[PDB]
Amino acid sequence: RSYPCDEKKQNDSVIAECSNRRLQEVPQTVGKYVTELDLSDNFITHITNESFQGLQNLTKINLNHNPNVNGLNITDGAFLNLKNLRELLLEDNQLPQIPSGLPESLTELSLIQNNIYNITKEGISRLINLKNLYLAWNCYFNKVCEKTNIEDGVFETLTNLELLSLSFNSLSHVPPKLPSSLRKLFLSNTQIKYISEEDFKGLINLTLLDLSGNCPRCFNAPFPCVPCDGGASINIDRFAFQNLTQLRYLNLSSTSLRKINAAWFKNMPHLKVLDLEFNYLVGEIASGAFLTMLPRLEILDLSFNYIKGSYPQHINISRNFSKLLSLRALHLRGYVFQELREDDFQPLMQLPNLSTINLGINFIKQIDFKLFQNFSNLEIIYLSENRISPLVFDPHSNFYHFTRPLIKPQCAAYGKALDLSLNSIFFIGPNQFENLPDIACLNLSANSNAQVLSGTEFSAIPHVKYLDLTNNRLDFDNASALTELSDLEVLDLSYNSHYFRIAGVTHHLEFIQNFTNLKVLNLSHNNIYTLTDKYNLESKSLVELVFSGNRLDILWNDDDNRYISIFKGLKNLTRLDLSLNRLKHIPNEAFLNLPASLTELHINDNMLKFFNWTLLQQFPRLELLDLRGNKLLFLTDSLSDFTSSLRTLLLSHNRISHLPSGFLSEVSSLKHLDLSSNLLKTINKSALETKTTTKLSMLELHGNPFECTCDIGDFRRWMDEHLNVKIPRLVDVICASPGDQRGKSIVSLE
Amino acid sequence: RSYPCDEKKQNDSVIAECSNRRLQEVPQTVGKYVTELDLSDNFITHITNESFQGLQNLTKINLNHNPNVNGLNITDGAFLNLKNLRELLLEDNQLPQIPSGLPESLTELSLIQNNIYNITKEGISRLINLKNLYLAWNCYFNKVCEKTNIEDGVFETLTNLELLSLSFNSLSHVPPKLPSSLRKLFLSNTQIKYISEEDFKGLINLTLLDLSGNCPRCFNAPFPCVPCDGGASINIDRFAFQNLTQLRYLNLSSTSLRKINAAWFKNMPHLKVLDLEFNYLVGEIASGAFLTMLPRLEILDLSFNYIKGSYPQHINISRNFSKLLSLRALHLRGYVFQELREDDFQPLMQLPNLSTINLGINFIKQIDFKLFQNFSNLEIIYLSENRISPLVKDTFDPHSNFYHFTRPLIKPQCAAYGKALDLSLNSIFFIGPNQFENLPDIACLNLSANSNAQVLSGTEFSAIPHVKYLDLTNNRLDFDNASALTELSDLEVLDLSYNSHYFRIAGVTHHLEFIQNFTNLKVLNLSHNNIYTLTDKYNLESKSLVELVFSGNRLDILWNDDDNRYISIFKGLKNLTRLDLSLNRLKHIPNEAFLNLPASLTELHINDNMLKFFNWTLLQQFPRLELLDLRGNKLLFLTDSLSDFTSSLRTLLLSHNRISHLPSGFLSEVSSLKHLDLSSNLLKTINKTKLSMLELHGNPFECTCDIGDFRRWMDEHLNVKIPRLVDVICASPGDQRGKSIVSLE
Ligand SMILES: *[C@@H]1O[C@H](CO)[C@@H](O[C@@H]2O[C@H](CO)[C@@H](O[C@@H]3O[C@H](CO[C@H]4O[C@H](CO)[C@@H](O)[C@H](O)[C@@H]4O)[C@@H](O)[C@H](O[C@H]4O[C@H](CO)[C@@H](O)[C@H](O)[C@@H]4O)[C@@H]3O)[C@H](O)[C@H]2NC(C)=O)[C@H](O)[C@H]1NC(C)=O
Ligand SMILES: *[C@@H]1O[C@H](CO)[C@@H](O[C@@H]2O[C@H](CO)[C@@H](O[C@@H]3O[C@H](CO)[C@@H](O)[C@H](O[C@H]4O[C@H](CO)[C@@H](O)[C@H](O)[C@@H]4O)[C@@H]3O)[C@H](O)[C@H]2NC(C)=O)[C@H](O)[C@H]1NC(C)=O
Ligand SMILES: *[C@@H]1O[C@H](CO)[C@@H](O[C@@H]2O[C@H](CO)[C@@H](O[C@@H]3O[C@H](CO[C@H]4O[C@H](CO)[C@@H](O)[C@H](O)[C@@H]4O)[C@@H](O)[C@H](O)[C@@H]3O)[C@H](O)[C@H]2NC(C)=O)[C@H](O)[C@H]1NC(C)=O
Ligand SMILES: *[C@@H]1O[C@H](CO)[C@@H](O[C@@H]2O[C@H](CO)[C@@H](O[C@@H]3O[C@H](CO[C@H]4O[C@H](CO)[C@@H](O)[C@H](O)[C@@H]4O)[C@@H](O)[C@H](O)[C@@H]3O)[C@H](O)[C@H]2NC(C)=O)[C@H](O)[C@H]1NC(C)=O
Ligand SMILES: *[C@@H]1O[C@H](CO)[C@@H](O[C@@H]2O[C@H](CO)[C@@H](O)[C@H](O)[C@H]2NC(C)=O)[C@H](O)[C@H]1NC(C)=O
Ligand SMILES: *[C@@H]1O[C@H](CO)[C@@H](O[C@@H]2O[C@H](CO)[C@@H](O)[C@H](O)[C@H]2NC(C)=O)[C@H](O)[C@H]1NC(C)=O
Ligand SMILES: Cc1cc(-c2ccnc3cc(O)ccc23)ccc1O
Ligand SMILES: Cc1cc(-c2ccnc3cc(O)ccc23)ccc1O
Ligand SMILES: *[C@@H]1O[C@H](CO)[C@@H](O)[C@H](O)[C@H]1NC(C)=O
Ligand SMILES: *[C@@H]1O[C@H](CO)[C@@H](O)[C@H](O)[C@H]1NC(C)=O
Ligand SMILES: *[C@@H]1O[C@H](CO)[C@@H](O)[C@H](O)[C@H]1NC(C)=O
Ligand SMILES: *[C@@H]1O[C@H](CO)[C@@H](O)[C@H](O)[C@H]1NC(C)=O
Repeated sequence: RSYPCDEKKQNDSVIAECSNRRLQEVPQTVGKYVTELDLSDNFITHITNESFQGLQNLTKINLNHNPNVNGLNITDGAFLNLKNLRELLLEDNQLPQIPSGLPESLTELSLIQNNIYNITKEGISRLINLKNLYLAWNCYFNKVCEKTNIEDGVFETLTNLELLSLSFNSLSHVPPKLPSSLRKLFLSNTQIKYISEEDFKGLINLTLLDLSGNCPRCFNAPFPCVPCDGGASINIDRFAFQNLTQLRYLNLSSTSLRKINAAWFKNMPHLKVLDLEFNYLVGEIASGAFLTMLPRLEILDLSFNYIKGSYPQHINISRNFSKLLSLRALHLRGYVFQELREDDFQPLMQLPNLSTINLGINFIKQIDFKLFQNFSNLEIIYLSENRISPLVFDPHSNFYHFTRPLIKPQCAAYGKALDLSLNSIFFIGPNQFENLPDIACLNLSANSNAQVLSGTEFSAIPHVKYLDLTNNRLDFDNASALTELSDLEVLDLSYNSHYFRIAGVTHHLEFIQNFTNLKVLNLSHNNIYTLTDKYNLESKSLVELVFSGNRLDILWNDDDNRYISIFKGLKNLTRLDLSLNRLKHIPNEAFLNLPASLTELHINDNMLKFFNWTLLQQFPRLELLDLRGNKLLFLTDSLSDFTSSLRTLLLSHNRISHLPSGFLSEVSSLKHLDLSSNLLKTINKSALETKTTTKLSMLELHGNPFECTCDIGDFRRWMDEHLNVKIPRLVDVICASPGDQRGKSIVSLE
Repeated sequence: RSYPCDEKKQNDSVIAECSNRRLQEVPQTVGKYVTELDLSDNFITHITNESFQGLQNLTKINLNHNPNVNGLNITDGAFLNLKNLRELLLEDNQLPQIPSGLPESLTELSLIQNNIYNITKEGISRLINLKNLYLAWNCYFNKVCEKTNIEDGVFETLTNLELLSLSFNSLSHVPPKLPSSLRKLFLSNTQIKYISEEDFKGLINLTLLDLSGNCPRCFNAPFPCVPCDGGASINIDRFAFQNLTQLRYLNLSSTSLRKINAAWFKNMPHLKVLDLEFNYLVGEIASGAFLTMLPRLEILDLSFNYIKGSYPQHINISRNFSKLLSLRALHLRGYVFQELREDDFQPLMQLPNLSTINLGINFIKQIDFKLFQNFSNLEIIYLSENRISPLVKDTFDPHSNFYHFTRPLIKPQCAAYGKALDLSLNSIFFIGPNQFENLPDIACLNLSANSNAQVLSGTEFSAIPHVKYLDLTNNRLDFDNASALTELSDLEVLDLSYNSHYFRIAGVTHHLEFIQNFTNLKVLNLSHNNIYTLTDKYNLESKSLVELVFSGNRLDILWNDDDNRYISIFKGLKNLTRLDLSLNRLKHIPNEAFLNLPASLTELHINDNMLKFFNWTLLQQFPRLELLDLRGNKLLFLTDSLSDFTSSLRTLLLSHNRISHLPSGFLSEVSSLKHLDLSSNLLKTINKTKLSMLELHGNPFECTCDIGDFRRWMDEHLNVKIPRLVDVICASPGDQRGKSIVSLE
């Protein structure tokens, strides 16, 4: 049983997760098998040539973010003993210099987010097996750091080097004598205002170059930002990229470009991805000679090139966009304009592989929506944060191109996706969706939409499968609401409320029944407290109901018992979420009227005083029961009498102070038991049993006020007699008493 | 010391506040001199005589909401003995009928929210001194009560009756034989679909009639709603209001009206307030004969008469609006239309007293703003929830109002400075160069929640340079330039709550130099701006500022700076008297950082942080401090010599901390302290004052004989008010656990 690290197999080697454990030094208790050691985010202050003796087989060490809340102190040759060390991460350690005497075996070294101002031969030129070297974020807006000093030729000996990152340092010019093995060169935010013909000569293998944030566009910049003199653009010689024939990725975001030299791409016939966000290229977008030079470009980003003070009627798209034959995704966020006409996008209608058009955040008032029918492979039409109306820190993330999917994958997987969230569609006009292609995934979130749904509003796109109506003011009282969407599978009505935001609103949920393949319904935070004519939800198809943030406390304390069968008619339900419903006590017969099909039941974050364990008998398929964050005091002593199906039982954040004699005997079915953050002082001999034996494999106990006398010795031995039962976060399974033990782990005892 | 009630004399009266105290019966422990008794929101199940015995001096009893989680049981003549009882409130008691044998002395009776289906002579006909009778919400969507049965003439004997409310009951018609003393008749949501000539005949003293919600407009209704068949309008005879010559208030909201008979107002020359919200009067608003009949109307409400599925280009306002010579406020919310032209409001431009135009929630895309210059007395232009853009080109509770939103349209504090324009929740995503041209002189401007990302540079507001109160909350503003907003040289109040970057990314930096440039700036609210560094300038400065709200930022980071750059951050606010540093995740304030707060402070809030220690000695540097608020932290100890450190402190708030010991020195005495709040701490006991309030509820008191000391000190100081005694609870020993410390020996 490992301590303090969680050790485990990964692929065909063994790993030690040892992060975020308040460790003040490198433990000497790591398993002998461990080849990768993550000690990030701890309180470690020193590394000597002894910290790692006893582990000569280490391949990888992560020491990032040490220490927390002076700096990390590393003796010379601390690591040169470790002859197999390939990867060493030393990020955010406040290193004042490259540690000296690093092992020759290193293939990857990260020294991101330190105070290293000098890059010397002493430090790295020996590391001839480096493939990837990360030196970003060392000299940026720090009064200490005037400029980064790169010893002439320090990289020239690194003849296997493929990735060099020096982004977020002040370099003023591209350092000379870079090895010809370089594939990716990151020089973002380095104050390189001029790129000569000489800078990238010799880098005939280069596939990526990042020069973003040199002569930034600082208008409305979140972080400090220093334009070039007179907001001039980065200055790139005409022949700067002539020998970069392999370049696939070019990032020129935020270089204040007003014009792009088509000659830059003369010898760059493979360019795949071009980022030109945060420039001034409204003009170039209109004319755009450079566009004729990019027949293999797959991703173009031209976002946030808007002109301050301007809200032009029209977008002006060069006809040259038609030469981007390989284009898969065009990002045009934050151009900012009023109207989009059919003819404005004519050039793009013939791009055979154009699947994503991103027009988020342009505040467009009007779109001729029929224009989207003229594209053969459009799969993502992203129109969030426009003004359509009713129709009657982290260094390893991308700083300028927001990278998460535009549309949730679960929605887009159904087919063609249109996102009109955060527009002004305050009701669904009778022509809202005419001339749209066949939409499978529609997002109308957060439009202040107060439509009275009656069964006709969506008939021009009747094959929507995933409909996101969250954060609106919708009236779905009519039993015909949304029934024109006979193929609907997923409906999200999270955070819906009345167009008055007033306590008292009633609901009618009869529309649910009409759908024969509706699978997932999310009614979260609808503050549902009463239903009108009908008091039962019904569906033969539904598998998942999310009912969090409503008032089942009121529904089930009804005088007339009108809601005791409220979910029973969901005949195929397997997952049910009744969290955040302010439940104190569920009537016994209300609980028995939940569908017997359930496999997963969540009643977390209510205020349950008691639970009737005996009723689990009516749920022969239940695998997961979640009762976290309640006020429960006792556990039944005979659980195996009530279920042979339950695998996962979550009880953390309750008020349990006692485990029954033979709680976990037999229990039988359980694999995962979570009793963290309860009020246990100890565990019994009798609460532990066997002959048994339990099929248990995880037991969570952290955050209980354990009494570390000799009474707990029973538990400690049972721990060693069941190495197979994992107990995570041992460091947080903490004696609260007696005083001399208070605060230590129960595992450190005699 | 009164218990369980808080008894206070005020004016002639002496109150007993006795509500929300988990009382299972009427205490017999109430001072003989008490005249108002509020017992509302308790667990009381029965009222007898004896239940009020030897309490002739009761004027008023409130028994509402008894009991809580069939109910309140009242014996006949339970109140018969109380010969001065004027006012009796019995709301939400689940009464199945009017209690019998109520005292003749009653002038006000409320029986709202019960199950009274029968109004009988036996119940009320003897109460000949009733002025105000409330019977609303008794037969409302109860299957058991099909209809409210009103005994013929039951009210006719009530010849002093001024107010009758029967709203939210199924009457189907106005009951006959109503007394002529009636001034206010409330008949909302009563299913009265027809009003005859006879119903209101001879109500010559009537000043208010409410008929709202009869034949409701149920489209998009929050509550269950049953139109008339099929959605026909309330039916009001031509002569229904002919003898109502004193009518001032007429509420016809939600009666599905398509047309208004001008004859209705023939004999109603003093009508002041007319509510026509939630009808279908788009047509009538265009033609509007009835408008010629209302020369003294002051408030007209035509809100939410939109036609489903329409978004018409234009609003059509009849010329006859020009006949509303007395109009002070016009409410036209939710008509829903795209464009407002100068000529559309021509009829209103000559109304001499029109001070409020309310066009909230019309989703108007464009307004010819110059039209607002043609009004004499416009003080409130309310344009929230429209769709105005950047301009670039030159040119439940029954006693609340169910259909007319009652709070001020614009915060009084802002409107008091003068002419007020509210453009919150529009689409003004940046301030266009013509945004404010052709506006009148605005003193109060609201631009909240427009997704506005303007880079403020000193020129955006120069067409309205006399703004004194500017609300910019909930936007994405850049105020990095030292010149931001300086064109508003008279600015007194600036609200930047919830501003953040138009990317919503942890990392945004701030420059607050603009603040110094203002000569008259008084109140600055920077709450929830997540401020964690300032660039170049590390000090806020101002000779004028009185109030800085700095909640929901990162003073924990600012004050744990390696080079101590922010040790003087607020030093330079020389006039500061109120400062809010709540919700700044503070664990510890450096001693010299605390001493660098302005010595002018009278009110300092550091609540809801996580303070482990507070250096009491430093209060010496704050000779004006009256109020120190440290609620919701983790503090362990109080100094024992507080009077050494201040003679100014009047209010000290320490609830929700971890204090387990109260020094014998505390009450130094600190003659200054008037209000001490030690609720929700960890006190087990207190042991061996100009103080007037001491809060102790929610401490785990040990009720052994060790608390006897405190108990006596309580009786030796009646002047020291202790609220919520019933919640000052023994947690131990077991046999005491859960009892009030007052019930002990
Ligand atoms: C209204 O309610 C619906 C229904 O609950 C919500 O939508 C669901 O949101 C949940 C959780 O947010 C989504 O569940 C997540 O699915 C992710 C995608 O799964 C990938 O890999 C799995 C492997 O089985 C495949 O099934 C799938 O095809 C994908 O390739 C998972 O990554 C998530 O992982 C979970 O578990 C792991 C470890 O256990 C953790 O790392 C994660 O933190 C996480 O717990 C997760 O299962 C679910 O897919 C959604 N369903 C649908 C239909 O959209 C809405 O979000 C809710 N609306 C609002 C406003 O709240
Ligand atoms: C300028 O544009 C270029 C592209 O032209 C862009 O380069 C990309 O940088 C990002 C961010 O550093 C790289 O993304 C990483 O890729 C590696 C390797 O597969 C992964 O290790 C990373 O994943 C880790 O971190 C993620 C978030 O931090 C986690 O999601 C994950 O769990 C991992 O721990 C990450 O995806 C990307 O590889 C390059 N692109 C190429 C082709 O090399 C560059 O960032 C832009 N510059 C700026 C300043 O914005
Ligand atoms: C139909 O329109 C009617 C107006 O024509 C609405 O009438 C109003 O009904 C409300 C709520 O039931 C009453 O409000 C209560 O009134 C008194 C206030 O008395 C005095 O004290 C305050 C203190 O400042 C002062 O401001 C006032 O001017 C009063 O002098 C209190 O008991 C309550 O707090 C509450 O305000 C209105 O009084 C009543 N108006 C009139 C003139 O009587 C009617 O509610 C509408 N119908 C529906 C269903 O919405
Ligand atoms: C940003 O900070 C601002 C300043 O702190 C916030 O505005 C202040 O909000 C408080 C309430 O939180 C208001 O104080 C209340 O004022 C009312 C009205 O008082 C009236 O009667 C009193 C009697 O003394 C009289 O003195 C006044 O002049 C008024 O006529 C009181 O009834 C309350 O009990 C309380 O004192 C401030 O008035 C208000 N200040 C200003 C300048 O508007 C603002 O809300 C914050 N913004 C956000 C989004 O949180
Ligand atoms: C519909 O659009 C809304 C608004 O953009 C999306 O809501 C965002 O969703 C992501 C993922 O849950 C969150 O991280 C953001 O915080 C959300 N923003 C807001 C303002 O809510 C939503 O995900 C989109 N729906 C689908 C199915 O893609
Ligand atoms: C400006 O407009 C905003 C939005 O209407 C007002 O915000 C309301 O503020 C009150 C009191 O602070 C709250 O009870 C409401 O929740 C707010 N509504 C919203 C949507 O935020 C704000 O008060 C207005 N400012 C002024 C000066 O009147
Ligand atoms: C993308 C974007 C642009 C703008 C904007 C457009 C035009 N002129 C602007 C001027 C500014 O000073 C600030 C922002 C803008 C505003 C909000 C936005 O989200
Ligand atoms: C005041 C208002 C009106 C409307 C609306 C206008 C026109 N036709 C509508 C049709 C609907 O089914 C629902 C709402 C409307 C929507 C939101 C609103 O806030
Ligand atoms: C479009 O995509 C397909 C499939 O990836 C690819 O085979 C084809 O070359 C692409 N067409 C063009 C013109 O790039
Ligand atoms: C119930 O849902 C499951 C999805 O888990 C599916 O296998 C099964 O066929 C469903 N049954 C019905 C009747 O929809
Ligand atoms: C649980 O519920 C049933 C009623 O459904 C009751 O008979 C049984 O004894 C209860 N047990 C407990 C511990 O509540
Ligand atoms: C400081 O505030 C006080 C009290 O509000 C006021 O009298 C005075 O004029 C203010 N001083 C300045 C410079 O604005």
